[PDB]
This record gives sequence, structure tokens and C-alpha cells, in this order.
Amino acid sequence: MRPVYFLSDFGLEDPYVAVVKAVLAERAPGPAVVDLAHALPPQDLRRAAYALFEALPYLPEGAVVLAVVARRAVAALGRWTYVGPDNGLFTLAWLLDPPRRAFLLEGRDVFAPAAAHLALGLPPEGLGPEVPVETLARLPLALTEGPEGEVLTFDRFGNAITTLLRAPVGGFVEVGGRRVPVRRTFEGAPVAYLGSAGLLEVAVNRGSAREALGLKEGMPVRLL
Amino acid sequence: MRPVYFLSDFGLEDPYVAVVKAVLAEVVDLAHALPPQDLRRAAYALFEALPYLPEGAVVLAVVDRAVAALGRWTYVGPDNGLFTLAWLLDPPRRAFLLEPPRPRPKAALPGWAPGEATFHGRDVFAPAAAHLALGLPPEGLGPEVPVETLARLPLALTEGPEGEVLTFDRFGNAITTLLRAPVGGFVEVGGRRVPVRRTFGGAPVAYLGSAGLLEVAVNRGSAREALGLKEGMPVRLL
Amino acid sequence: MRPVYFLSDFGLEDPYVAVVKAVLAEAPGPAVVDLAHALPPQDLRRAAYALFEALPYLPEGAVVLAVVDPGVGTARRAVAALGRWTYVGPDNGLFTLAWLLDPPRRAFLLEPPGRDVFAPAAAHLALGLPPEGLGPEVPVETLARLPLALTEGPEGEVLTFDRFGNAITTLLRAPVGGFVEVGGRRVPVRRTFGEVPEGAPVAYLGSAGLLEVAVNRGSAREALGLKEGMPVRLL
Repeated sequence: MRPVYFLSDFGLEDPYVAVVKAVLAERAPGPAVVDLAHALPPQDLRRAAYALFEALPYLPEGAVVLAVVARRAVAALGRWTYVGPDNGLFTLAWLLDPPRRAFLLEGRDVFAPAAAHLALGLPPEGLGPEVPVETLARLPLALTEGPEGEVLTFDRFGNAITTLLRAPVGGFVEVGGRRVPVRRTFEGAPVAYLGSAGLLEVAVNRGSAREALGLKEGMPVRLL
Repeated sequence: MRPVYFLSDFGLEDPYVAVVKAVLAEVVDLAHALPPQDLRRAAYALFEALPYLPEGAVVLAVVDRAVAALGRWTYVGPDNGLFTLAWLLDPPRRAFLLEPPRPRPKAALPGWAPGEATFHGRDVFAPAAAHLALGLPPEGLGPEVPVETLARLPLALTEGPEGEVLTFDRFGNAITTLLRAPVGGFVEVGGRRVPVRRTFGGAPVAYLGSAGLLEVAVNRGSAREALGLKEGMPVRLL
Repeated sequence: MRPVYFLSDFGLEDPYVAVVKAVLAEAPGPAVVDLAHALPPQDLRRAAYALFEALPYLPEGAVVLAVVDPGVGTARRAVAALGRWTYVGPDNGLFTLAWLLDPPRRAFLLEPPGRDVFAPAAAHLALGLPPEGLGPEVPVETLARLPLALTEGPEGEVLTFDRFGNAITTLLRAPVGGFVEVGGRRVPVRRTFGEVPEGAPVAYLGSAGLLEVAVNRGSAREALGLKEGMPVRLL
């Protein structure tokens, strides 16, 4: 058996989360279901894709990453197993774990059954037709070592998360027309550092970089 | 035991939901980030999930007389009509006034005591739900009262053609009381004529929703905002 | 095995919250209950109170994991404290009010293998493993405390606010029929906030045993321009 990590964008405002749990319990009672049903932000694919990118490494290999959110539904197999919409949500996750195989799942009710099936270890070919992994939809996002990148999204504190994979110590980064020093240790001035997800982040000591620097999603970020 | 499904308007900023869960453990969440005091929104949420829940489950819902009503499913919450729609799917046979023993705080400063009647979810509903979840008799909760005395909101689902806006979802979609959405037809609400459709592909559209009620949405938008809709607004099938 | 109650100001949508839950679920594992994650960013007083509100009702021995760390990227200890309940979080005074109810018997410095030390520590304690394995033991008196004190009065202060704007004070008493002064104005103390006209100021003993100030059907915080730290006094 393999555990099911249930991710969704309910924000504790949609009772459907309980229906999904009921379906998983009825079709595959054995497998554990880790409730992360409110971990994804709704109507913000870039931020949702980033959230998965940061969390994925902490999930046990082989776990069924279930994302309940017109777009076809798919299952993808890599180090981890994925079940969700083929709308680019898993774009960043797949950079860490390029899927080896993918399958078409033949509304919102399509996901749980597929996840249960895979959780029980039943053959994927049973979910539906196999499709080439190259046909899996991807957001036009790229994580680079620089020097040019962009503001991917922001966190609740206003810190800006970028697409840059390197934060040269003693170096400087340009964003919002401001030149920010790259350090580690953090005064309402900005600072850049390699964040928890391995991506360069920009923060304002005790403040909001987003608001203080008037930053916007999609803005350019340049390592100097 | 019987599982406990929990719904409230407690929000995500306070530890109220957790405290109720703690008392219960002395639990599956339905929803907690619902608009405060919004009974219609809460009534619909229960309606939406009830049919998929295990028979005999205890539905604890706190959104504002404290009662417990028994049907195929068990209900615990305020007698303010919150359970109106759920009861259309499962009309209670018996109801009881809740007078369970108040939970005892484990830590307490000298002569310290919490305010009286300041957190019913914790001191009245939670102990009642635990009692029922354990399988203990309902009469052990308090005096029995006639189900006919239970409160209900003035919500009527209907084939139409006249209905009303029941509530809105988190995206601003309007949920109506209409049970049918004629193919190729039109629905009038807020002075606008909205086309009814099955497949989609800033524009408003009507369709039969996941709970069997006609809904009005705006592609990548808020029907509530964009169309200036409000609860109670009449909806008419043209 | 003990349950884990998790509090923070990151917001439910922050992946850090998912990571912690994944680390804690890394069968059998502890039940994980969220206290709250949408607390106002960096608001230690509000968080401290939330812990105070919930503590008396949590299972004895529960692990309280609270991560409100405004001291991000600064010198501050990460610690675990053991009492009737167990605490894991930054040594920034966040647990001040909880410790008034439950004075820690032991404290440990969480050594790194940095908030990435919190989840692992919580899991270690939830499983009932030796606290010695977390890092070096330290004196409990050295634990940081916020400059807060719950008092009998008559002088107190506005501690924090709830979502509706009700002001939570540090006063442990709310004598009905009496009066409390806040901002120079006399506010009546009643059994409940409804015993006054809509829009009128009123004081009462809250759900956590502290005197609260509200505006019936309104927001005391906004309507009265209240601020944390503001002097309050029983008349």
C-alpha cells in the first residue's frame, strides 16, 4: 500500500473535501490519507505549482500526490505518483521528478477513484489509455541559475519568491528597480537569500517586500 | 463509534475549531471558513455534503436554543434553521434540548473561570456531539422536544419557473433554489437574461450545479460582483 | 504517542504548513490538529493569547507546536519546553501565557542537523522519545517571556484583539455592574455583550477568563480606536 497525500484548494470553504475523504475511505480503506486539502491557493496556478515544488521533497517516495481542483484528468508516474488536472499544476514538481509514464483518467469526482486505485497498488493501465509524458501540459515557467529570472509569486509576509536557483553570497540582485544585497542573516531594508525551496527570495527586514518595493508577480529579477 | 462531521463559521484566525476537536477527543471537517452568521451559506454546505456521509454520522454545525435532532443522520447545533436543507433530505424524528455537563479546563489560575455562555461550541455542542458519537442515548442530553417546534428558514426548492438566489459560493457563483435548468433556455436574475448551458467554452452562464440546483457563474469572475447579485433576489426561468 | 496541535502565522496555503504535516506523518503517527495558521503576521501577543485560550482543553501531554517567528533570520533560540503539556517553538515569548498556566519543568535547545528544526522536534516528542535527543538541556528560567502579566487589577492593558475587533485585556476580573476605564472613557461591565444597545461599548468576562471590551454588533478596536498595550483600569 502507498499513502495518499490529498492536496486541494478548498480553503476550508468547500465541504467537498469530506466527500473526497469518504470516497477514498470506501474504495481504499487501507491506505493512509494525509489531509493537505487546503494547502493550494485557488485561482493562482503559479503559486499552487510553487507550493507543490516546496512540499514534494518531504513526501515519501511512491506516495500518491492527489490534487483535486475544460481540462483532461491524468495520472503520472515518477519517483512519486500524481493524480490531478492536466493544467500545469504539477509543472514545477515534474522538474524535480520528470514523469516516466502518464495515463488519461476516463468532473471533480474522477480524481479520488484513481488515487485509491493507485494507492492499493493496482496496475495504472487500468486507469485508462497511456499517453506520452511529453503531452502533459506545462506552465511556461522555468527555474534557472540566472542571471535573469522573474518574481514567481509571494508569500503571506510579502516576501517575493523568484525563479532563480542561485543566490551568490556577497552578490546583488535587481528587482523593482532596487538593488538588493544577497545575504543569509537579516531595519526596513530589503535582502535576498536562497529560500526554503531552493529558490532565491526577496524580503524586507520586518516588513513586506511586495508592498515596500511595490513588487508585482511576473516582474524581472536580475543577478548582478 | 460514529464519525463526527464538523462545520462552523469560526474562521481560520482563532483556535476555536481546534478547541472543539480537543473536547471531542476528551472528526472530519466540512467547512470552517464560512462567512460569519451566514446561515443560508451554511445550510447549503450541509445540503451539499450530507448524502455522501456515512449513515448515523453526527453532524456538528455551529453557526449563529441548542438542540440535537435525530434522523438517518444525527444533527447537533443551534435551533435557528441552519439544518433546514439537510432536513429536506432527512427529516428528524426526534429532537432534544442540550444540557450536557460543561467540559472541565485542565489548567486554571487561582480562582480563574471562563465566562458563562461565551463559547457554546466548546461548552454545549462539543460535549453533546461526543456523547452521541460514543453511542450514548439522546435522552441523556436533555429534555426531549417536539420536532415540529424546530426552526426552519423560508427556503423552498422548486422546479420553478420562479425561484430565488439562495446563497453564493467562494467564487461568487450564485446558488439558486431552482431544481431545473432547461437546455438552451434563459434564466432572468438581477434584470439580466442569462443563457443556460451544459458545457463551457467575464460572461455569465447558468447551469445545473453539483448539488442539483441551478447556478449562475461568470467565467473567471464573480457573478456576485460582476452582476451585483444578492441573496433573496428572484430568479425566473424564461 | 501524543497528539500534535499546530499554530502559526504562515497561512494555510503556505507550503511550510504542508511540509510540517508531511514531516509529522513520516504509521503509527500522531494526530495533527491545526490550532490556527491565519494569525496576523508576526503578532506574538495574538498568538500567545490563542495558545492561552486553547491550552486548558488540550489532552494532557499534547505537543504544542507554535511557529510565529518574526525573528526570521535573526539570532534567537529554537526550543522545546516540557510541563503538563509540551511546547516546541521559537524562544521569543510566544508561549508566555501558556507558561503562566503551565510553568515549564525542563527546556531544551533545538540543535540544527532555522525553522526546519521545529517539525522534527515535534515528531520526536509526539513519539515519546527522550527529550535529551533534541539537543542540550537549558535552564527554564532563561526562556524568553513577553512583557505581559495577567492581573487582578485594577490596572491592566489591552492584550490583543479577535477577528471582530473585541479587545482582549490582561484583567482576570470583570465585576458585573462595575465599570472599566479605557482611553479615558467609562465602559460598563455586564454579564454579556448583548446587555447593551447596538453600537454601545460593553465589558464582560470572555471565554478565556479575561475581561474583554466590545461594541455590541460592532468593532471596539475600530470604533474606539483601541491599540495593543493601551492602559485599562477597573473603577
